Amino acid sequence: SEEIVEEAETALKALLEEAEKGGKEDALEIAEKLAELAKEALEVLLEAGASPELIVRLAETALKALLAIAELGGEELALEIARILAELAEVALEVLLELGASPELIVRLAETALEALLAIARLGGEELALEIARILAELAEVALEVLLELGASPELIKKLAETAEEALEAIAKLGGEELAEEIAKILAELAEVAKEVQKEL
Repeated sequence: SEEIVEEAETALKALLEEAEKGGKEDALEIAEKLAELAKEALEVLLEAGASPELIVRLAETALKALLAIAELGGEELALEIARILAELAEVALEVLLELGASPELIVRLAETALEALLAIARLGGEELALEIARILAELAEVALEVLLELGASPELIKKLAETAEEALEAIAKLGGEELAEEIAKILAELAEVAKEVQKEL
């Protein structure tokens, strides 16, 4: 279990190095290969009954590596890895659900993935930040549903929902009018999901 994390983390760092050495042309193939390796390692830890902290460490290790590639990479590469980063985080949140992880580890992993998306949008242009906001919103709604299936706590749902609230608000200050208008719709959909999760608890 813990040896699976150590070998997986070695590969994630090994791929990250070859992403930095190579140009941005190969950085996307390495980013996709880094997430597929991390996702496959999460399933091995899933069927092995690993502690949820190992799942979070492995997930965050791959989330940081993906973020590092997006930061080094251009504007087009930023949005691509963001999709990869959220897809990998949604897989990880569902493994933590299957294991019945503590709700605090769910928020921890979700905050980590949401902060990385916020960093990618900040480094990106205006049309960049709109798609990140949709990605960020859909990830936060997934994490709210995971907390709903785990009992959670009214303060944890409020904490995660407001973390996504402040993240989306920071994107509104990032771009012009058409972005600030779409953030309001995005904020409404998010607040609607947190409305139902707080209702059923």
